[PDB]
Amino acid sequence: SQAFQRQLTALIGYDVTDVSNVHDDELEFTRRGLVTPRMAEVASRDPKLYAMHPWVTSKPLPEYLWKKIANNCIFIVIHRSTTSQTIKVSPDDTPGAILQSDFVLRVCGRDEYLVGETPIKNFQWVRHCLKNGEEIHVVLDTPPDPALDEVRKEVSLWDCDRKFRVKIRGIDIPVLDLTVFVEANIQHGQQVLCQRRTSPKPFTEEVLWNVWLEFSIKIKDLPKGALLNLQIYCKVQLLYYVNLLLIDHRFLLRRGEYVLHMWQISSFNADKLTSATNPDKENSMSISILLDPIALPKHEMPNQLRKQLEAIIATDPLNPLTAEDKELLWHFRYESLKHPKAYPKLFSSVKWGQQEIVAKTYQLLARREVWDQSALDVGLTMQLLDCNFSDENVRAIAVQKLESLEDDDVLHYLLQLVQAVKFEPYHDSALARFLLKRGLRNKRIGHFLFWFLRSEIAQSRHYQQRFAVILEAYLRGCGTAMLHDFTQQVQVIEMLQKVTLDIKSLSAVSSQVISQLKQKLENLQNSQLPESFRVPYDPGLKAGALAIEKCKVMASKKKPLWLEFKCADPTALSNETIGIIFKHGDDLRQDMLILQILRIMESIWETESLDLCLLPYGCISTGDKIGMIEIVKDATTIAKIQQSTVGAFKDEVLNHWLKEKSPTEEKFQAAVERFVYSCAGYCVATFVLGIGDRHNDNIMITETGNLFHIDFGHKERVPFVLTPDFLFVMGTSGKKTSPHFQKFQDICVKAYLALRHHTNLLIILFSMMLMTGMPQLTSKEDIEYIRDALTVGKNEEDAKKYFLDQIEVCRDKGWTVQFNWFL
Ligand SMILES: C[C@H](Nc1ncnc(N)c1C#N)c1nc2ccc(F)cc2n1-c1cccc(S(C)(=O)=O)c1
Repeated sequence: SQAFQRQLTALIGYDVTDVSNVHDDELEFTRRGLVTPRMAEVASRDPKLYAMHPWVTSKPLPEYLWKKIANNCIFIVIHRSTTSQTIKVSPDDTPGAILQSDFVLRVCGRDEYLVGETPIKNFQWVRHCLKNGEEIHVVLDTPPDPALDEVRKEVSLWDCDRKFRVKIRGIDIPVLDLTVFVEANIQHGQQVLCQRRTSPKPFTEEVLWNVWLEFSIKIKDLPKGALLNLQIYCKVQLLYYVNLLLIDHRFLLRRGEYVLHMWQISSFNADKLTSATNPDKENSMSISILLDPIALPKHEMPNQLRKQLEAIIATDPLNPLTAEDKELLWHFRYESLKHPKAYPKLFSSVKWGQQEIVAKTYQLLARREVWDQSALDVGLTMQLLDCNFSDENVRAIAVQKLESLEDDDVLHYLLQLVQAVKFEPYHDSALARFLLKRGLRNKRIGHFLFWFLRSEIAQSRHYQQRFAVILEAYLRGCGTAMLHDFTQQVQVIEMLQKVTLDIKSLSAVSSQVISQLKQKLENLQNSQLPESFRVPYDPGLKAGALAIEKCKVMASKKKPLWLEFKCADPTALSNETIGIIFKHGDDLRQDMLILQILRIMESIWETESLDLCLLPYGCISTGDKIGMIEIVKDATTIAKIQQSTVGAFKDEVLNHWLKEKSPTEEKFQAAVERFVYSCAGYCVATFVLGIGDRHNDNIMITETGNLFHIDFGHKERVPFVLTPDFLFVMGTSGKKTSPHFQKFQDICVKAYLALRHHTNLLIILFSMMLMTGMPQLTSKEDIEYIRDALTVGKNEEDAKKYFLDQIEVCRDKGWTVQFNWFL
């Protein structure tokens, strides 16, 4: 009975049933509350399509992938057992229309199927074969049994004019001179509604006050999701913070005694918002407070002015609203309501500390015919789920829009939707439930949901309880088959993690350890490494037996395991191993975010028939400074190409490294073409994200020319890497204009203005990136970089003049920054 809950725990990596670190029942309330959305989505999903999870897209096929087809014909090799016939098919042919031309077509080597009522041009696997120029090897197979996916069954607030007040009894710490004072903030979003300090006392390991801080706000004017934020300052400096939701999950005003264990500091940072209290009771500072059945209820213009308003609606998400701007938006409430783009600013004009105002806000929300009718803008939808909005109804209108996204687009934004849960005031939310049901409706979304949630639970004390509850809610309806898969995957990576860590210690980069490594690996082949497991970063591929011959450790400072496995699938029509790098040392939650932004940029370019052959490899964080990376085959760093032929830099090297790895001049030109696309993409992307000034041992190239940056987890400068050896391949010497170098420039400018057609989307994604995954780089100035980088305000023409100049700044500096590193 209860051994299943213990199964869920080791799967989750946290004990959801625990109550050692709560001061109310919100987490347990959210467990009981999430049962409905689960049972709905479980009961409504097609068990057969759920079992085969056909990964399909409704987008148009781009112009570049069109001209790779031979007129309404595609070859599709079907396999029986030994023999295999090869059919002509029309892009618009359904999987059924190919079958006649029950059983089901499965892709060879993978747990991936081609089924359902969409044309074969709308399966991603077929767009993957078309992109790389490969042949669609399917295999007539029996459908997988839906039995296998079975699930194991289971006084009014507005009548109170009293000013709100909180008694600060004191703070205690078991171990620490200066003086110290508590600051108590009533908050809503990042907005501070009302502030009150204590008098400064001496900072001993206990400090009492017994003081009532009376706030100017009234109990009736407190809005749901209002945080009492408590902060300890000691010329001042913030040392410890904690929060407490003044209005609870039942809409009740929060009463009584609280001893809250606080978080230390090492600033817009998503950790500063959490309702969680420090679980480390022994080392942590605590504060002691007192609050004293009060429940919350629930319910044309001048020409010049129109222009001023439209000018405000037209500005970027990061452009600050003045009081003048706000008062304008609010007064012309119903004109602002006509423009979906105004909504973020409009709701940033609301005075949330004033009952009557919020009342009118909810009135205005009831008349949102234009919003509901508008075309989904993820950019706009994202802004309403960020840290500037803590109102359920505002945030629910955002989650409304997300409902319309096809599964393929959920996948695109899943990581950042998951991180958006860090900005929710309450454990139960539209957003959490949206993630929950979309995860249970689709095994691919659910797979990655599981890892994304698990990444955070494993290493964020600030949010591991919330995500833990949401994860359990997923696990209790995913199906017995997936529970078994996750259990496998967790077991496998726990083994491999141990091996990785133990081996890191054994050096201060010797090759005598190589045998000690291959020892542990060989001696883990039998117990308890299973004979198959899903690759967590690509749930298509199952991996079976190791290849202990090929497994190595790097001449490095962090000794990552280069591992390779055999594919457990016999129908796999290839000899390629599945490669995985296990690394400790870097925090890969930053690499996940950057890589996901990269895939987002690709799909953007897809809307403008552009392709820049980015290589955003799989990467999954799994624990404290530890995770896996997909191995990109046939690849090497730009530094090693220099260190082999020089040991100290030279221009030529790259080109005859390419040419030597190109078998026929035929292909070699396909490589240098690939290099111009790849190079431009990574220059565009890295300038925008402000991670372009990289040290060439962090940039890689395949044997087919594809360039790609790596290790994103990390004087005079350079906006991106466009070194002479890159230029050499293009065919330009100091100052020239090669046929390819102009094409590079051409692509860069096309791609750069292409990103700018989604400024808002990128701004919001980038802001969220910094706030939820990168604790160090979180200030207005840090965030506003991407405004500058995207040259907000500037016209397309000036923007091209801006980017091309940047290219020149790199040209101007050649090898400087690269060399300057060695010092
Ligand atoms: C730096 C490179 N990174 C990647 N390599 C392949 N695929 C990737 N996705 C990455 C990344 N990121 C790398 N990481 C390694 C970890 C262990 C190991 F034994 C080797 C590793 N390499 C690597 C790969 C090729 C060549 C070299 S080398 C000979 O040191 O220049 C190192």
